[PDB]
Amino acid sequence: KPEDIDNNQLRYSYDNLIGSSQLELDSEGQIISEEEYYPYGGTALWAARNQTEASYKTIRYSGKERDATGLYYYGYRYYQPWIGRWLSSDPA
Repeated sequence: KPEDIDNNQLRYSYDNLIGSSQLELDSEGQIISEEEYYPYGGTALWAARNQTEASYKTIRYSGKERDATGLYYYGYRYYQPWIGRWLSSDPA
């Protein structure tokens, strides 16, 4: 467990129109992190009250998790936010 993070902490997520976790509030409604994105998925803004606490935000843009490779997982394909294109073709 981290040193300055209470156990079984609560992270409330408040999202945009497409479902991107812009903010994060504490159990007492305190600002935890702030984030805005480039329209095509890129990350244009990233801020938080502490570094270690911020590194646990897995879901960010469109309700998807950014992996350590920088790609976004969607279930059926992976999305490259920089060039604004999918990693592969449509299975359907």
